Amino acid sequence: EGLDFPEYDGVDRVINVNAKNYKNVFKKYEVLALLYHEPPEDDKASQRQFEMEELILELAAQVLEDKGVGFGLVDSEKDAAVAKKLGLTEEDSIYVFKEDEVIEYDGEFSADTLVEFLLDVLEDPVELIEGERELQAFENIEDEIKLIGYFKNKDSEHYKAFKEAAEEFHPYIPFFATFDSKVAKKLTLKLNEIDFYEAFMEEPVTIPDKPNSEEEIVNFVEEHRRSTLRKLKPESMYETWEDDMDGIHIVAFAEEADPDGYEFLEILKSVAQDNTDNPDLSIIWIDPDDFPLLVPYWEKTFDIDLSAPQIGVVNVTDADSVWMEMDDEEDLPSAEELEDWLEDVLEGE
Ligand SMILES: *[C@@H]1O[C@H](CO)[C@@H](O[C@@H]2O[C@H](CO)[C@@H](O)[C@H](O)[C@H]2NC(C)=O)[C@H](O)[C@H]1NC(C)=O
Ligand SMILES: [Ca+2]
Ligand SMILES: [Ca+2]
Ligand SMILES: [Ca+2]
Ligand SMILES: [Ca+2]
Ligand code: NA
Ligand code: NA
Repeated sequence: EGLDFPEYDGVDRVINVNAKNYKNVFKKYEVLALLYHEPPEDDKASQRQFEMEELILELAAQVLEDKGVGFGLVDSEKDAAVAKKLGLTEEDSIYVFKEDEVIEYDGEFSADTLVEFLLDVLEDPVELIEGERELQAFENIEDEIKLIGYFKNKDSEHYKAFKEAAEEFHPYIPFFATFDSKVAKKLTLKLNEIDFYEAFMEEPVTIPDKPNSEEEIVNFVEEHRRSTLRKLKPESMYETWEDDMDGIHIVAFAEEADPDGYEFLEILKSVAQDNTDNPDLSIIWIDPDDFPLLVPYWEKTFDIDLSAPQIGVVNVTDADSVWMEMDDEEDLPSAEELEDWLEDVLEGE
């Protein structure tokens, strides 16, 4: 007869954002998530799809109520003028506002993913490294791009530029700073130097021409936005998938928590490292564990067993694909064999 776990309470919290209330809504919340959607269609199916999306927002709204995150709906017809002023263009899409930044969310429309994302948005844009714990944590990041700069202190003109740049990419690309010469030494940073670490790469590339303006940093990050090996992540999956390489993606499935999946991931990292300067190569790593609801679809569509590592090439137009044969009674292919296979497949078609 104990206390129940928290449950969705069925109380409506998602705001109908309109001409009359939108200014007040913005004032009330530090972070605001707005779904820009189309007016109700006549067909039951469309209505049910919208009903689901709105309830997903309700769940997130309940979870994040105490943290001052607000959720709202902007109707492209009824609220056309609000959309105009706020720059809402993308049909049935989520926009996130924090102070003077808009984020055009391009990730999974699930309560889990949205809540984690908005919790990340709430955080300060630069992570400072002081302790050994924090430095170690920084060093252990590999599945995303990361930047680290060394500056005199928070009042350095060059640190402020770095923070402005950080805000432009927040919370997708973590920006770290240190003001401690001992930390800078371990990181091999000179004062005002910023090191850019491509995902899954051991060695950073230093942003040239320090000290760097906000624009120099932003330009550099944009030019280096696509890592040679990048992970499909729920928070960013649509942006990653839509960034195809001339109509195809090389896709690798590997369950990191599995011995074979782990070994395969290490091989993919070697392939990446050996081809890092090749701008025509990007491989998407998908860990099936991250996307339980898509595994049946992938297994059916690609005709593969996702309990084993896989690598293939996928046509983004129609999901046509080809997958490398690997005998699970022998060792996984070496990096050289993977590259050879990719060459064979990509030269022919
Ligand atoms: C990816 O798949 C699509 C088919 O869904 C291919 O597009 C077609 O290509 C053929 C020639 O092979 C054309 O005759 C059709 O008009 C195309 N249909 C379209 C564009 O919808 C496309 O070639 C494939 N990309 C590859 C193989 O790299
Ligand atoms: Ca509205
Ligand atoms: Ca250095
Ligand atoms: Ca400069
Ligand atoms: Ca690279
Ligand atoms: Na992040
Ligand atoms: Na295509």
